[PDB]
Amino acid sequence: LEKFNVDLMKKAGKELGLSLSPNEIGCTIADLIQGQYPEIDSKLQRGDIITKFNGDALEGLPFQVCYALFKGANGKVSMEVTRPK
Amino acid sequence: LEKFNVDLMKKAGKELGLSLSPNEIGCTIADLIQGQYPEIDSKLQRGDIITKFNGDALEGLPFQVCYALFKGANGKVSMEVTRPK
Amino acid sequence: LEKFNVDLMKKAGKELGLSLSPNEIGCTIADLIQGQYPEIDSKLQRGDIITKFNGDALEGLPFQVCYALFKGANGKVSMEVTRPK
Amino acid sequence: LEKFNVDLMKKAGKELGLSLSPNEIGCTIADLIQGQYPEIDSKLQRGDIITKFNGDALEGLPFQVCYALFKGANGKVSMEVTRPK
Repeated sequence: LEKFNVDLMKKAGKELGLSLSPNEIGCTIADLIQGQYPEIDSKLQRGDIITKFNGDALEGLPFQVCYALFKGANGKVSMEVTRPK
Repeated sequence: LEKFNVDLMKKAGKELGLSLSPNEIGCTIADLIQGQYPEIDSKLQRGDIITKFNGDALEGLPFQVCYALFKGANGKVSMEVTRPK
Repeated sequence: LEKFNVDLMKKAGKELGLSLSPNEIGCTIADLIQGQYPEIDSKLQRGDIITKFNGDALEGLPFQVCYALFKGANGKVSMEVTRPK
Repeated sequence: LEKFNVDLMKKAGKELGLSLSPNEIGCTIADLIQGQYPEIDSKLQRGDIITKFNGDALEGLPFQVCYALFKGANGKVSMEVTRPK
């Protein structure tokens, strides 16, 4: 159960390229567009679960949060992630 | 200030047509499409703040929840609203 | 000097695919990703200038607005556009 | 409530590291990266509201301006800030 962090500087013109879906403990990465950020391409994989983003714990929040997690994202982007089996 | 509730039944393929933005106590209705739902044309206006959606209080949630508040919402939509003066 | 409107229902999972840059009277479409929305693919072209979005006139605003015009976009998306020569 | 100003000189390739969200009177600093700029480490905290940036008052501007407020900002960055209690 590897738990790690993903930290990057978001650029206004580059979307993170991540598609999420609700999960019991956060937001699962259901899909990922390769080539957006090196920090993502070097660490993240489908199935990994984002448990917190910029200080907010994502477990237990309305499921809609996952579908808009990165909307309005700017500057600092800090994620705590967990990878299932 | 006025506080009221809005309840409507979503029809498949008929979006609510509301565009929201973050507010201290919820999600402000920044823009709207006239003619989508009678319940909306009858009780909602730009500037109104949705404070609770389908049982979930919106104050305190990450601001981005306002960007996909209606995703996955089928059946009866229940909103609690506050209207400034 | 054709002036027209672009109206669509944004889907949480589909970005508009538009890249803007500052313009004297609004935000110019410097780049466009084909295949996102039919309303865009059937009307918009590079060089067209967005002069207003969801009730806000874009002329005279800080240039940064154009670089974040669609961040947080949800539900109703209504644009007024002008096409140069 | 406290009101103060923050002035710093951006260095090429060194992002400010601030992440903002919409606020009634400006752009709230939702998160931040410690160690980017001494001026930031010395006077800014989460919850502070940037009310004016490089001469532009932020209250009244489309809420999305908070999502790319620092793009194109090179040289001296000047901010007016309000801090709740």
